Amino acid sequence: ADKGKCGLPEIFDPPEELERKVWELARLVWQSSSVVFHTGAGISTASGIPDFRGPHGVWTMEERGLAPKFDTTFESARPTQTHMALVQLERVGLLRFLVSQNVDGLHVRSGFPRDKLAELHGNMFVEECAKCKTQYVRDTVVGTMGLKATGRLCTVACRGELRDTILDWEDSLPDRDLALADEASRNADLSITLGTSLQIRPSGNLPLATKRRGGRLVIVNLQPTKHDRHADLRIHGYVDEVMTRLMKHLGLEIPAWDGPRVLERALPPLPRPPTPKLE
Amino acid sequence: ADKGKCGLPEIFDPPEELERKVWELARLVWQSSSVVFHTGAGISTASGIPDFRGPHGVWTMEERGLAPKFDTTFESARPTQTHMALVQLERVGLLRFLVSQNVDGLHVRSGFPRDKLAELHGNMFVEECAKCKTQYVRDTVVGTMGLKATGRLCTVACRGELRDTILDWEDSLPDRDLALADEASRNADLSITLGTSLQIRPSGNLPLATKRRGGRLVIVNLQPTKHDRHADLRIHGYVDEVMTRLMKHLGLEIPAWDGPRVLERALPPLPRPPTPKLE
Amino acid sequence: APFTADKGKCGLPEIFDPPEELERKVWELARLVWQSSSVVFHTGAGISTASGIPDFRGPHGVWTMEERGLAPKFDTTFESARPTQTHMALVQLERVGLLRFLVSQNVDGLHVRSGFPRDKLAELHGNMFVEECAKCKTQYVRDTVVGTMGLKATGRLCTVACRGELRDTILDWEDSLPDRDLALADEASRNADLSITLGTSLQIRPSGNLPLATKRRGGRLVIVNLQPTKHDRHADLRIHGYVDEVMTRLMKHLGLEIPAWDGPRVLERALPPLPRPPTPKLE
Amino acid sequence: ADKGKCGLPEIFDPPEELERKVWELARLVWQSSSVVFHTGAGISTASGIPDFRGPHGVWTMEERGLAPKFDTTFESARPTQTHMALVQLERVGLLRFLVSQNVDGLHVRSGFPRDKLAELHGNMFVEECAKCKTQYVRDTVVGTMGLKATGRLCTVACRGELRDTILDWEDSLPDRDLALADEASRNADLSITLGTSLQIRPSGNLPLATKRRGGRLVIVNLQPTKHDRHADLRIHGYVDEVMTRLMKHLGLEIPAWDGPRVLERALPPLPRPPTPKLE
Amino acid sequence: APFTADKGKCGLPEIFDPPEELERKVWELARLVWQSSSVVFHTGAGISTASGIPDFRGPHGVWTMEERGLAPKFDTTFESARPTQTHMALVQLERVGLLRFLVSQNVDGLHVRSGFPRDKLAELHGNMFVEECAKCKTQYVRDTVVGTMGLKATGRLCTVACRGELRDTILDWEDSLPDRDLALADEASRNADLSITLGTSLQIRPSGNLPLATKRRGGRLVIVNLQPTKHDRHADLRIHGYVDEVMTRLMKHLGLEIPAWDGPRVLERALPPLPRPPTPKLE
Amino acid sequence: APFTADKGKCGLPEIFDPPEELERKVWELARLVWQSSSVVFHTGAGISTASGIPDFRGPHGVWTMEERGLAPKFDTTFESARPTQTHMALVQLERVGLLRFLVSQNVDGLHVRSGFPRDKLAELHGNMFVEECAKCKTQYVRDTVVGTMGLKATGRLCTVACRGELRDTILDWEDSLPDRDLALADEASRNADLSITLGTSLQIRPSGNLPLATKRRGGRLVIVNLQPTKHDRHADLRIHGYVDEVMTRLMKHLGLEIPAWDGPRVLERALPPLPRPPTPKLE
Ligand SMILES: Nc1ncnc2c1ncn2[C@@H]1O[C@H](COP(=O)(O)OP(=O)(O)OC[C@H]2O[C@H](O)[C@H](O)[C@@H]2O)[C@@H](O)[C@H]1O
Ligand SMILES: Nc1ncnc2c1ncn2[C@@H]1O[C@H](COP(=O)(O)OP(=O)(O)OC[C@H]2O[C@H](O)[C@H](O)[C@@H]2O)[C@@H](O)[C@H]1O
Ligand SMILES: Nc1ncnc2c1ncn2[C@@H]1O[C@H](COP(=O)(O)OP(=O)(O)OC[C@H]2O[C@H](O)[C@H](O)[C@@H]2O)[C@@H](O)[C@H]1O
Ligand SMILES: Nc1ncnc2c1ncn2[C@@H]1O[C@H](COP(=O)(O)OP(=O)(O)OC[C@H]2O[C@H](O)[C@H](O)[C@@H]2O)[C@@H](O)[C@H]1O
Ligand SMILES: Nc1ncnc2c1ncn2[C@@H]1O[C@H](COP(=O)(O)OP(=O)(O)OC[C@H]2O[C@H](O)[C@H](O)[C@@H]2O)[C@@H](O)[C@H]1O
Ligand SMILES: Nc1ncnc2c1ncn2[C@@H]1O[C@H](COP(=O)(O)OP(=O)(O)OC[C@H]2O[C@H](O)[C@H](O)[C@@H]2O)[C@@H](O)[C@H]1O
Ligand SMILES: NC(=O)c1ccc(C(=O)NOCc2ccc(Sc3ccc(N)cc3)c(C(F)(F)F)c2)cc1
Ligand SMILES: NC(=O)c1ccc(C(=O)NOCc2ccc(Sc3ccc(N)cc3)c(C(F)(F)F)c2)cc1
Ligand SMILES: NC(=O)c1ccc(C(=O)NOCc2ccc(Sc3ccc(N)cc3)c(C(F)(F)F)c2)cc1
Ligand SMILES: NC(=O)c1ccc(C(=O)NOCc2ccc(Sc3ccc(N)cc3)c(C(F)(F)F)c2)cc1
Ligand SMILES: [Zn+2]
Ligand SMILES: [Zn+2]
Ligand SMILES: [Zn+2]
Ligand SMILES: [Zn+2]
Ligand SMILES: [Zn+2]
Ligand SMILES: [Zn+2]
Repeated sequence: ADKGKCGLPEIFDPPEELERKVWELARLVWQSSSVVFHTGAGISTASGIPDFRGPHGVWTMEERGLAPKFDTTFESARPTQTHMALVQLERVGLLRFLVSQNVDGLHVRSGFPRDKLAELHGNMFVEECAKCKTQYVRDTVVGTMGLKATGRLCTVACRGELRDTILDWEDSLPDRDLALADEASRNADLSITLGTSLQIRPSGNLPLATKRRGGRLVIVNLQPTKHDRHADLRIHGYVDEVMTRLMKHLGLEIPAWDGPRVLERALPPLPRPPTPKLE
Repeated sequence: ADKGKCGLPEIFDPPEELERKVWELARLVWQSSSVVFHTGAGISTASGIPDFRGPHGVWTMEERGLAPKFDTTFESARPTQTHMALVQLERVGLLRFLVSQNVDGLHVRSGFPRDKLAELHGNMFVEECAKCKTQYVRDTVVGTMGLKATGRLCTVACRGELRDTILDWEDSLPDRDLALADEASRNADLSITLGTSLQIRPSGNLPLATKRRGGRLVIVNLQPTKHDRHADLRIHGYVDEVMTRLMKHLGLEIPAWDGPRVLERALPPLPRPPTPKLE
Repeated sequence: APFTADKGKCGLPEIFDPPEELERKVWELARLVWQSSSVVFHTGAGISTASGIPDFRGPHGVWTMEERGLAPKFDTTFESARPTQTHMALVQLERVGLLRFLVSQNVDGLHVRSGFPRDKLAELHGNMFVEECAKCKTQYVRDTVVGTMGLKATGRLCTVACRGELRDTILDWEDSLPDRDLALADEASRNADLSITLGTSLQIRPSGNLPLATKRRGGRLVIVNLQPTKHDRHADLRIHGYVDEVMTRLMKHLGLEIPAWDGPRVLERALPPLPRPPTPKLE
Repeated sequence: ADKGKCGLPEIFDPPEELERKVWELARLVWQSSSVVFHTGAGISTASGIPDFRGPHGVWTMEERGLAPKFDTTFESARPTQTHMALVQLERVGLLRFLVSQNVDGLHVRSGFPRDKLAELHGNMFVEECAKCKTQYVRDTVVGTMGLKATGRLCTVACRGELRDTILDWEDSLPDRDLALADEASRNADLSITLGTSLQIRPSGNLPLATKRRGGRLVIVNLQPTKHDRHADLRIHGYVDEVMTRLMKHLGLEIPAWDGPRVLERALPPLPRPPTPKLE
Repeated sequence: APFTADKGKCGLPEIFDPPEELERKVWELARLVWQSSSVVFHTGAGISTASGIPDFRGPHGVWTMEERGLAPKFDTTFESARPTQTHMALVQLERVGLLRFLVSQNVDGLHVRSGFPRDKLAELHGNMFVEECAKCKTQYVRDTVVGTMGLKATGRLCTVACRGELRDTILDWEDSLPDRDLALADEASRNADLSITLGTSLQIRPSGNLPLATKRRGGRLVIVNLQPTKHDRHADLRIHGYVDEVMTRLMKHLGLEIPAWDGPRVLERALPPLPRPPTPKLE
Repeated sequence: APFTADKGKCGLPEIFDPPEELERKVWELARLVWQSSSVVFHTGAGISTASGIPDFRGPHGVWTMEERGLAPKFDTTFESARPTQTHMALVQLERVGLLRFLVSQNVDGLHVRSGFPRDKLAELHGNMFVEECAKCKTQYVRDTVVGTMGLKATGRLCTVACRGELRDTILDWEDSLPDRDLALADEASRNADLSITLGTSLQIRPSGNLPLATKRRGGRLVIVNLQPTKHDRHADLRIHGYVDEVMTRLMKHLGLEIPAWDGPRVLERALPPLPRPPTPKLE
C-alpha cells in the first residue's frame, strides 16, 4: 500500500502571522459566492482520534513499529469545535459543500446535512443494502471493513445483504459522492482544506479543481501537504484555533452538540451578519 | 345508535412483559419506513376527558344511568404526554400520518401539522364555510354538533354560513380526511392504534388495511378491541407509560406544550438519533 | 377503625359559576394576590383529577364510588402521572415570591415531582414516593411508589454513613400528622394575610381548618372548588370552577407564564425570588 | 424640493378610545386573509432616529433654522418593539408583505425576510453592482447618497462599480420593489400604515390601492396624514404602544433581537394561536 | 422656587471623538474594568434618549428647549419605553459581578423595569412608578406612573397587614435626597476604585459630585457623555460618543452578551455572580 | 532535582473491560452514587486526553515518551482546548448536589474554564492560567497561560487597591502543595463516603493517597483508569475504560444531561443545588 510521506515535521505560524492569515481567510469567505471545505483526519485529532501521517499518525507509528493511540472510541468521540463550526457555516449559507476523507462518522453525527456532504472513503457507522442501495446510519460502528457482509439484512418494504461502506486499498470511490465532490469543487470560487495532507488521489486533488477558472485555494494544516505550491494562503496551526478565530471574525457562534443526530437534508439558510466593506 | 360493547374489563400487562413489548414496538418503529398512528378517546383520558366505552366511559355510564365526568373543559384541557410524543415523532420524520376519531381538538392544539392529520369525526373547535369550504380553527368550542349553523359567517375576500364539523350518528365521514386516512393506512408498513376500541366502521377498520401487502399492526389499549386477533403485538397499559418508554428507547425527548397553537403544514424532519443494529 | 372511619360528606352536587361571574371572581383573586404580603395555598385531591387521579369525595371520588358499590378509575399510574397546569402555576408563583407556603393533603407526590421546593411544602398526609429511616429520620424521595401504607416497614434499609428500617410516610386513619409539617403549616397559616384553597372539601381535621387560622387578625380566605366545602361561609371569595381554568386565568392577569415540566425532579430548598411584573394601581 | 406639510400638531386618542381601536385592529387582522403593512420614519423615532415632518422632524427643524437630533448612529440603532412585532407577524403568517419608505436599514437588520419587504427609498447599508445588479447588505452605512459610486467593486464570480441605493429627490423608485409593493397593495384585504404622513407619491398612495375591490385601510400616526378621510380606522398614538397591545390581543410574543442579521427568504409560517369567534 | 430654580448650563455643544480615538478609548475603558475590584456606574438622562425620552440639558433637552420657548419631544410614554442596550449592558455587568453599585439620577423607572437589582441601585431623584407609605415607608413598584410629583398624596392607601397614605417619590427642587439611597451611593462611591459616568452632565449637587469621591485614595474616574460635564478636568478618561455604541463595544471586549429584555420586571435582591470570561494579561 | 526526579511507573499496559462487564460496572457505580451522601472526585491527566492533551504515564504520556527518546504530541494548545464530556459531567454533578468536592492534579486549567465552582475545587499542582500576588495572595485567572513554571515572577504586578509581584502557580518537583487546597482536599476525602478517581495513576504523594482516606471509617473507593494504578487493591470497584464512555453512561443512568460549554468561564462560588431526579429503590 502506497502510504506516501509520513511524519514530516510540523510548522507553526507565529501568533501575529497566524492572526493576520485568519483575517485574510475571513476576507475570502466574505468575498466568495461558493465555498467548499475538504476535511481529513487532522480535524478529528483534537477529539482523541489519531491521524494517518502526523507525528503519532497510524502510518507514522507503524513505520516505527509503534501503535496508533485512541483517547476515545468511535462511538464516544465528540465532534470538535471545527466540526461544529462547519455545521454553523452550512446553516447560515456560507458553506456550499463539504468533502471528507474521514470514515470516523463525526460530520454526520455532528448534525451536518448528508445531502451537502461527500464521504469519499465511507462511514464506519453506515451499512448499505447490496440490492436496493438503501443506507442505514447506525448508533455503533457496523463491524467490518472493505465492503464485506455485516451479517444484517435490509428492512425496506427486500431482505438484501447489508455491507460496510469502508473502501479497502484497491476499492474505487463511490461514483455519486465523487461526482458530487468533483462538481462542487469545479464550481467553488473558494476551496479550504482542513487537516488533510492531500496525498490521496483523487480526494487530495479535488481542491486543485477549484483553481481552474480562477478559484482560490486555502490549505490549513500543521505539516506540508502535496499541493502547498498551488495555495493562495497556507495556515500552519491547530484547525480548532483557526476556525474559532474565523467564526469570531464572521460574527458566528459555534453551536452546542446535542449528541449524535442524523440530518438527511439541508434547510434554507438561517439569518447571518451583514458583510464588512472590503478594500 | 349502535354503541357496541361498553365497559369490558381492563387488562394490565405485568411490568416485565410490558417493558419487553415496548422494546418490540421500538424495534418495529426502527425497522419501518411508513408508520401511521390511529388515536381514539383513550389518549385524552389522562387530561380529564372521559372516553366512550371504558369503565367510566360516556356510553358505559349512560347504560348504567350515570353521567360521564369531565375533570377539565375542552378549552382548558392540555395535551397528554402521548399527544406531545406524537408531535415529536412527526417532527423527526418517524410518523408518516395520524388518523384520529377524537373531536376534542387536542392534536391540532398540540401543534401537530394539520396536513398530516385526519380528524375522521370532526373537531369541536373547527367551523367550516358551507359554500367556499374554508375552515376556521377557533380558540373556544364552536357551539353546535351535527353540521348545523353556528351563527357566524365566512370572512374570506363571501359571507357563507359557518357550520360545526361534528358528525351526528347518521352523518357520512368527510371524504378528503377518509381518503387521506385510507391512503396512508394502505401504504403504511406499521399501524399503531392508541386508546381506541376500534368498534366504529370504517375508522376502526383502517388499521387492518395496513395488514394487506404485509404491514404490521400494533394495538395499545387497556380493554380488548374489535381486532385483537389481527395484531402482531397488543400492549395492555396506559398509553402515556407506553409512549414515554417508547420515546426513551428511541432517544427522543417529549417537547414542551407552548399552549394552543395551529400548524397548517409539516416541515422537513429535524435531526434524529442514528438507528440500533437489529438481529 | 378503617372500615367504620367517618369519610364525611361524599358526592355533593357540583357548582359551576357562569362565565361572566367566573371571569370577575378570577380578577378579584388577582387583586387579593397583588394586595397581599403573605399568600399560603392549601391543596387537595381536586388539583390532580385533570392528570387522571380520582379525588376522594367528588362525584367519581374513591369514597363516593365505594358508597355506591363502584370502583374509582385511574387514567394513569402514580409514576406516569404529570403535574397539572395548577401544579406548575404553584411552582412559578413560589419562584417569583408570590407564594409564601404550600400546604397539601395529597399523597400523590406530584408537588415534589413538579420541582416545588420541599422546604416550602407541608405534606400533611405523607407522600407515596417518600420513605423515612425509623432510626435517624432521613427521608428518601424514590422514583417509584414505596410499596406500603400506614408507616410500615418497606423492606429497604438506611444508607446514611446507619442501616435503619425504612418506613412509608402514608398516615393510616388513627395516625397523628407529622409534627414539623403541621407546625410549619399552622405557622404559615396564622401569619398569612391571604389563604387560597384549591380542590379540597376541607372536611379533614386539622388539615381542613388551617385555612381558617388566616381569618384571625383579618386574613382573607379564598376557596376554589367545584363542590361546597366545610368552610364556604368563612370565605371572602368562593370560585366554583375547574382549578386549571382559574389558575391559567389568574397567571394571565399576573403576567406570569406557567413553566414547562422537565419530568420528575426533587428540589430540597427554595431560591431567592425571580423577577416579577410590577403591581397594578388598586383604588 | 416639495417637503409638504411639516410640524402639524400631534393627536393623542384618550386611553379608553385607544384601547377600543386596538381591539378593532385585532378584529381586522383576525378577519383578513392578506395583510400588508406600510412603514415610515415614525416607527424608528423610539430608537433615536428623528422623522422628517414630526415636531422635531428633519424638515420641520430645517424650516425653523434648527437641526434634526440623532440619539444614536445608524449602526448602533436597535429595532423598536414595532420592528420586532412585524418580524413575528410575518413569521406566524399574519403579514403578507411589508412596504417601507425608511432608508434606516432596521427592517433588514431586525431579521425581516427581504423577499417580503419593499424598501421604496433604498437602504443606507445596501450597495448594488451597476452591471450585474448584485446587492450587498453591509455592516456599516455605505458612505454616499443619490446612486453614486461608493468606491468598492463587485466580487461575484466581474469587478462592477458598486453604488449606494439612496434615491435623490428626482430619482425614480426601483421598479421591482415598486411593482412588488403595488402588487401586494392591490391584493391586500387590509393595509395598516405605521408612522408615515403618506405625503410622498407614489409610496403614500399605495395603501389607497387596498381600498379598491373593498380592502380596509388602518392609519396609525400621531399627526394627520394625507389620506385620513379614506381610512376605516385611524389610531392616534405611539406605534410601540399600539403594536404591543395588538400583539397581546393576538396572543403573540415580540421576539428578542439577536443583533444585526440578514434573512434573504421567508420560511413557512410558525404555529399561531387559534382565532376568536367574531360577531 | 421652581420658576427661578438654577437649571445650570443647557445646550452646550456636542463633541464626537473620531472613530480611531473612540475605538482606542473603549479599549482603555475595558482595561480599567479588568484592572478594577470595585466598579460603580453613575447614570443620568443621556442613557434613556435612545428609547425616546429626551434629556434635561442636551440640544433638545427639557430645560434647553424651555430656554428657547420650545417643547421637548417624547417618542414614547414612560410605560411603553424599553430599556436601551446600555440599560441591559448594566444588568449583565451586575449579574457577572463586574458592577458593584449603580447610582442613577433618572426618574424614568427603566433601571428597575430592566430587571436591575434594587438592593444595588440608588435612585437619587426617585422613580415615577414607585409610591411609598408615609406611615410604614413600604414602597410599591407600579406598572403605570403613579400620577403626582413632589412627594404628594397619590390617592392610594398602604395594604401591609396599615392603611397609610401613599405618596410619589419624585423630589421637588427644594426636597432633600432620600438618606438611605444617598448614604449607599456615597459609600459605594468612596469605596469604588473605578467610577464610570454615563449620560449625565454632573451639574447637580450632590448627585454629580459622588463620582469625584472615587478620585480620593487614588480611584479612577471615566466620563461617557456627548457634551462637556462639570467635572471633565478630574476624569482619567472622557469618551465623547453615544453610550449605546461605547457600551456595545465595551461588552464585546469583555466577551459578554447583552441579555434580552423580557418586558417589565422588578428584582428586589442581587444573586451571587454568574460565570464570566477569564481576564486578559495586562502589561 | 528535576532530571533525576522519580517519574514512577510509565507506559504500563492498558486494560479494557469487555462490554458486558463494562455495562455492569457503570450500573454499580450509579448504585454507589445513589447510596452515598458525600461523593468526592479525584481527577488527573487521563480526563483531558480526549481533548488533545497527552497524559504523563500513558502509552504516549509525556514521561513515557521521554523514556523512549520520543516527544509527546499536543492536538491543541492549552488556550484552544475544550473541556471533555467528563469535565462537563463533573460540572452538572456539582450543580445538582451529587458531587461534594473535586480534587485535581491537572495544571491544564480546564476544570476552571469548564465553569466548575473554584470554592469546590482543589488544584493540587496549580493552574497554568492562574498567577498569584506574592504580597497579598490575590489570584488572577487569565485567558492565556501565564508564561512561567515553578512559582517564578511572570512580569505582571498586582492591581488590588498593592503592586505586588505576580508569580505562576505551577509547583516544581521540590515545591510543597498549597496548604489550603491540600487541607480542603484532605478534609473532603476523610468525610467522603464515596471517592471516585478518573484518569489518574495515583502514583504521586500525597495527591494519589487522598482517595485512600475515604476507605477509613468504611468509605468506598472507585478507580476509573485504562492502566493499573498504585492503589488498585484498595478499590471496591475498578473500571478499565475511556472516562468519556464511563461518565456518559453514568449520567444516562442518573437521568442527567451533560450541559453545553459556553466557552471559557470562571465561577468563584457554588450555588444551591438544582433539582435532580428522585432516587431508585435499591434492595
Ligand atoms: N489539529 C490539527 N490541526 C491542523 N492540522 C492537523 C491537526 N492534526 C493533524 N493535522 C495534520 O493533518 C494532516 C492529516 O493528514 P493524513 O493523516 O494524511 O490524513 P488524510 O485525511 O489527509 O488522509 C486521507 C486518507 O489516507 C488514509 O490512507 C485514509 O484512507 C484517509 O482517509 C497531517 O498533515 C497533520 O499534520
Ligand atoms: N390511558 C389509556 N391508555 C390506554 N387505553 C386507554 C386509556 N384510557 C382509555 N383507554 C381505552 O381506550 C379505548 C377507547 O375506546 P372508545 O371509548 O370506544 O373510544 P374510540 O375513540 O375508540 O371511539 C370512537 C368513536 O366512538 C364514539 O361513538 C365517538 O364517535 C368516538 O369518536 C377503550 O377501549 C379504553 O379501554
Ligand atoms: N378539576 C377540579 N377543579 C376544581 N375542583 C375540583 C376538581 N376536581 C375535584 N374538585 C373538587 O375537589 C374536592 C376534593 O375534595 P376531596 O375529594 O374530599 O379531597 P381532599 O384532598 O379534600 O381530601 C382530604 C383527605 O381525605 C381523604 O380521606 C384523604 O386522606 C385526603 O388527604 C372536591 O370537593 C371536588 O369537588
Ligand atoms: N412613535 C410614533 N408613533 C406614531 N407616529 C409617529 C411616531 N413618531 C413619529 N410619528 C409620526 O410619523 C410620521 C412620519 O412622517 P414623515 O416624517 O413624513 O416620514 P415618512 O416616512 O412618512 O416620509 C416619507 C419620505 O419623505 C422623506 O422625504 C423621506 O424620503 C422619507 O422616506 C409623522 O406624521 C409623525 O407624526
Ligand atoms: N445617547 C447619548 N449618548 C451619550 N451621551 C448622551 C446621549 N444623550 C444625551 N447625552 C448626554 O447626556 C447628558 C445628560 O445630562 P442632563 O440632560 O443634564 O441630565 P442629568 O441626568 O445629568 O440631569 C440631572 C438632573 O437634573 C435635572 O434637573 C433632573 O433632576 C435630573 O435628575 C448631556 O450632557 C447629553 O450630552
Ligand atoms: N481517555 C482516558 N480514559 C481513561 N483513562 C485514561 C484516559 N487517558 C489516559 N488514561 C489514564 O490516565 C492515567 C493518568 O495517569 P498519569 O498520566 O500518571 O497522570 P496523573 O494526573 O495521575 O499524574 C500526576 C502528576 O504527575 C505528573 O508528574 C504531574 O505532576 C501530574 O500532576 C493513566 O494511568 C492512563 O491510563
Ligand atoms: N391526589 C391524591 O393525593 C390521591 C388521590 C387518590 C388516591 C388513591 O386512590 N390512592 O389509594 C389510597 C386508598 C385507596 C383505597 C382504599 S380502601 C382499601 C382498604 C383496604 C385495602 N386492603 C384496600 C383498599 C384506601 C384506604 F385508606 F381505605 F385503605 C386508600 C391517592 C392519592
Ligand atoms: N429615519 C429617518 O427619518 C431618517 C432621518 C434622516 C436621515 C438622513 O440622514 N438622511 O439625509 C437627510 C438629510 C440630512 C441632513 C441634511 S442637512 C446637511 C447634510 C450634510 C452636511 N454636511 C450639512 C448639512 C439634509 C438636507 F436636506 F437638509 F440637506 C438631509 C435618514 C433617515
Ligand atoms: N430619563 C429621565 O429620568 C427623564 C427625562 C425626562 C423627564 C421628563 O421630561 N419628565 O417630566 C419632568 C418635568 C417636565 C417638565 C417640568 S416644567 C413644569 C412645571 C410646572 C408644571 N405644572 C408643568 C411643567 C418639570 C418641572 F420640574 F419643572 F416641574 C418636570 C423625566 C425623566
Ligand atoms: N492535563 C494536564 O494537566 C497536563 C498534561 C500535560 C501537560 C504538559 O505536557 N505540560 O508541560 C509540562 C512539562 C512538559 C515537559 C517537561 S520536561 C522539560 C524540562 C525542562 C525544560 N526546560 C523543558 C522541558 C516538564 C518538566 F516538568 F519536566 F519540566 C513539564 C500539562 C498538563
Ligand atoms: Zn435493500
Ligand atoms: Zn366561505
Ligand atoms: Zn437512618
Ligand atoms: Zn456585479
Ligand atoms: Zn404602610
Ligand atoms: Zn497583591
